[PDB]
Amino acid sequence: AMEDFVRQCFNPMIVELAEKAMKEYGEDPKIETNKFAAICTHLEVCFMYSDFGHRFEIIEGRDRIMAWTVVNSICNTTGVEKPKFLPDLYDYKENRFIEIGVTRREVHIYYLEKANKIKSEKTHIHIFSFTGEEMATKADYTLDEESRARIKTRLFTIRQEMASRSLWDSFRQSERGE
Ligand SMILES: Cc1cc(O)c(=O)c(O)cc1C(=O)O
Ligand SMILES: [Mn+2]
Ligand SMILES: [Mn+2]
Repeated sequence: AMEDFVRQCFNPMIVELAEKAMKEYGEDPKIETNKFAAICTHLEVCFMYSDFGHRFEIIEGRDRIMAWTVVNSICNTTGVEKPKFLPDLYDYKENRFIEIGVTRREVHIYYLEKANKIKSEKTHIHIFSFTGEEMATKADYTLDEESRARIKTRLFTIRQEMASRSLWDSFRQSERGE
Protein backbone atom coordinates (compact mmCIF):
# COMPACT_ATOMS: atom_id res chain seq x y z
CA ALA A 1 0.00 0.00 0.00
CA MET A 2 2.81 2.39 1.00
CA GLU A 3 4.76 1.40 -2.14
CA ASP A 4 1.67 2.07 -4.36
CA PHE A 5 1.08 5.30 -2.49
CA VAL A 6 4.57 6.59 -3.43
CA ARG A 7 4.43 5.41 -7.08
CA GLN A 8 1.11 7.27 -7.40
CA CYS A 9 1.73 10.58 -5.51
CA PHE A 10 5.28 11.49 -6.65
CA ASN A 11 6.32 12.06 -10.22
CA PRO A 12 8.31 9.25 -11.88
CA MET A 13 11.65 11.15 -11.78
CA ILE A 14 11.47 11.56 -7.99
CA VAL A 15 10.44 7.89 -7.56
CA GLU A 16 13.28 6.72 -9.87
CA LEU A 17 15.93 8.90 -8.22
CA ALA A 18 14.76 7.63 -4.76
CA GLU A 19 14.51 3.99 -5.85
CA LYS A 20 17.97 4.14 -7.47
CA ALA A 21 19.58 5.75 -4.40
CA MET A 22 18.07 3.00 -2.18
CA LYS A 23 19.01 0.07 -4.46
CA GLU A 24 22.66 1.25 -4.79
CA TYR A 25 23.05 1.12 -0.95
CA GLY A 26 21.23 -2.25 -0.84
CA GLU A 27 17.85 -1.04 0.49
CA ASP A 28 14.74 -2.64 -1.05
CA PRO A 29 12.00 0.05 -1.43
CA LYS A 30 9.36 -2.73 -1.26
CA ILE A 31 10.56 -3.48 2.34
CA GLU A 32 11.77 -0.05 3.56
CA THR A 33 8.56 1.56 2.34
CA ASN A 34 8.52 4.37 4.98
CA LYS A 35 12.14 5.26 4.01
CA PHE A 36 11.05 5.25 0.35
CA ALA A 37 8.18 7.67 1.03
CA ALA A 38 10.58 9.89 3.12
CA ILE A 39 13.33 10.02 0.46
CA CYS A 40 10.72 10.94 -2.22
CA THR A 41 9.15 13.51 0.15
CA HIS A 42 12.48 15.17 0.98
CA LEU A 43 13.59 15.08 -2.69
CA GLU A 44 10.38 16.76 -3.78
CA VAL A 45 10.79 19.47 -1.13
CA CYS A 46 14.36 20.18 -2.34
CA PHE A 47 13.13 20.42 -5.98
CA MET A 48 10.20 22.65 -4.97
CA TYR A 49 12.54 24.93 -2.98
CA SER A 50 14.94 25.32 -5.91
CA ASP A 51 12.10 25.96 -8.35
CA PHE A 52 10.95 28.96 -6.25
CA GLY A 53 14.11 30.80 -7.39
CA HIS A 54 18.67 30.57 -11.06
CA ARG A 55 18.94 31.65 -7.37
CA PHE A 56 19.44 28.07 -6.08
CA GLU A 57 21.79 25.28 -7.15
CA ILE A 58 20.26 21.85 -6.65
CA ILE A 59 22.80 19.53 -4.97
CA GLU A 60 20.42 16.91 -3.59
CA GLY A 61 19.28 14.40 -6.23
CA ARG A 62 22.61 14.18 -8.09
CA ASP A 63 25.07 11.28 -7.96
CA ARG A 64 27.92 11.88 -5.54
CA ILE A 65 30.46 12.71 -8.27
CA MET A 66 28.25 15.49 -9.71
CA ALA A 67 27.17 16.80 -6.24
CA TRP A 68 30.83 17.22 -5.13
CA THR A 69 31.68 18.76 -8.55
CA VAL A 70 28.84 21.26 -8.00
CA VAL A 71 30.02 21.92 -4.39
CA ASN A 72 33.82 22.19 -5.04
CA SER A 73 32.96 24.40 -8.01
CA ILE A 74 30.76 26.76 -5.98
CA CYS A 75 33.50 26.92 -3.28
CA ASN A 76 36.29 27.90 -5.78
CA THR A 77 34.25 30.73 -7.36
CA THR A 78 32.81 32.13 -4.06
CA GLY A 79 35.52 31.25 -1.52
CA VAL A 80 32.99 29.72 0.92
CA GLU A 81 34.16 26.90 3.19
CA LYS A 82 33.82 23.35 1.83
CA PRO A 83 31.12 21.41 3.78
CA LYS A 84 31.95 17.99 5.32
CA PHE A 85 28.63 16.63 4.11
CA LEU A 86 26.73 17.20 0.89
CA PRO A 87 24.06 19.85 1.62
CA ASP A 88 20.84 20.09 -0.49
CA LEU A 89 21.02 23.53 -2.20
CA TYR A 90 23.28 26.52 -2.69
CA ASP A 91 21.79 30.03 -2.43
CA TYR A 92 23.66 32.51 -4.78
CA LYS A 93 21.73 35.51 -3.37
CA GLU A 94 22.65 34.89 0.34
CA ASN A 95 25.88 32.98 -0.67
CA ARG A 96 25.37 29.98 1.64
CA PHE A 97 24.60 26.29 1.41
CA ILE A 98 21.18 25.13 2.62
CA GLU A 99 20.45 21.90 4.44
CA ILE A 100 16.79 20.99 4.12
CA GLY A 101 15.15 18.93 6.85
CA VAL A 102 11.74 17.29 6.62
CA THR A 103 10.50 15.71 9.88
CA ARG A 104 7.56 13.83 11.40
CA ARG A 105 8.76 15.12 14.82
CA GLU A 106 8.95 18.64 16.25
CA VAL A 107 10.84 21.11 14.13
CA HIS A 108 13.07 22.37 17.05
CA ILE A 109 14.02 18.72 17.76
CA TYR A 110 15.04 17.96 14.17
CA TYR A 111 16.63 21.41 13.89
CA LEU A 112 18.88 20.48 16.81
CA GLU A 113 19.80 17.14 15.23
CA LYS A 114 20.80 18.91 12.02
CA ALA A 115 22.69 21.74 13.80
CA ASN A 116 24.61 19.14 15.85
CA LYS A 117 25.34 16.83 12.85
CA ILE A 118 26.94 19.74 10.87
CA LYS A 119 28.12 21.65 14.04
CA SER A 120 31.31 23.03 12.38
CA GLU A 121 29.70 24.21 9.05
CA LYS A 122 28.21 27.63 8.20
CA THR A 123 25.32 25.93 6.38
CA HIS A 124 21.89 27.48 6.69
CA ILE A 125 19.29 25.07 8.07
CA HIS A 126 15.64 24.96 7.04
CA ILE A 127 13.34 22.42 8.70
CA PHE A 128 9.77 21.62 7.58
CA SER A 129 7.22 19.44 9.34
CA PHE A 130 4.10 17.74 8.07
CA THR A 131 2.12 20.12 10.31
CA GLY A 132 3.08 23.42 8.61
CA GLU A 133 5.75 24.37 11.16
CA GLU A 134 9.17 25.44 9.99
CA MET A 135 12.36 26.42 11.70
CA ALA A 136 15.42 28.02 10.07
CA THR A 137 18.79 29.41 11.18
CA LYS A 138 18.40 32.92 12.75
CA ALA A 139 14.68 32.72 11.84
CA ASP A 140 15.79 33.51 8.30
CA TYR A 141 13.40 31.48 6.13
CA THR A 142 15.14 32.25 2.79
CA LEU A 143 11.95 31.95 0.62
CA ASP A 144 8.96 34.29 0.38
CA GLU A 145 5.79 33.37 2.30
CA GLU A 146 4.08 31.99 -0.81
CA SER A 147 6.87 29.58 -1.75
CA ARG A 148 6.96 28.35 1.87
CA ALA A 149 3.13 28.05 1.91
CA ARG A 150 3.29 25.87 -1.24
CA ILE A 151 5.82 23.49 0.42
CA LYS A 152 3.84 23.25 3.65
CA THR A 153 0.66 22.64 1.66
CA ARG A 154 2.34 19.84 -0.32
CA LEU A 155 3.74 18.21 2.88
CA PHE A 156 0.37 18.44 4.71
CA THR A 157 -1.27 16.89 1.62
CA ILE A 158 1.21 13.94 1.67
CA ARG A 159 0.37 13.45 5.35
CA GLN A 160 -3.35 13.46 4.65
CA GLU A 161 -3.08 11.20 1.61
CA MET A 162 -1.09 8.81 3.85
CA ALA A 163 -3.89 9.05 6.49
CA SER A 164 -6.59 8.38 3.81
CA ARG A 165 -4.70 5.13 3.16
CA SER A 166 -4.14 4.31 6.91
CA LEU A 167 -0.32 4.73 6.40
CA TRP A 168 0.27 7.94 8.35
CA ASP A 169 0.67 6.19 11.76
CA SER A 170 3.38 3.90 10.46
CA PHE A 171 5.08 6.79 8.65
CA ARG A 172 5.08 9.29 11.53
CA GLN A 173 6.44 6.76 14.09
CA SER A 174 9.13 5.54 11.69
CA GLU A 175 11.83 8.32 12.00
CA ARG A 176 13.64 6.54 8.99
CA GLY A 177 14.49 8.81 6.08
CA GLU A 178 15.45 11.38 8.79
C1 LIG B 1 18.98 11.47 6.52
C2 LIG B 1 19.37 12.40 5.50
C3 LIG B 1 18.63 13.58 5.42
C4 LIG B 1 18.77 14.70 4.58
O1 LIG B 1 17.88 15.73 4.80
C5 LIG B 1 19.69 14.91 3.54
O2 LIG B 1 19.58 15.97 2.94
C6 LIG B 1 20.66 13.99 3.11
O3 LIG B 1 21.43 14.35 2.05
C7 LIG B 1 20.96 12.73 3.59
C8 LIG B 1 20.42 12.03 4.65
C9 LIG B 1 21.06 10.81 4.88
O4 LIG B 1 20.52 9.72 4.61
O5 LIG B 1 22.19 10.83 5.44
MN1 LIG C 1 20.80 16.21 1.17
MN1 LIG D 1 18.29 17.44 3.69
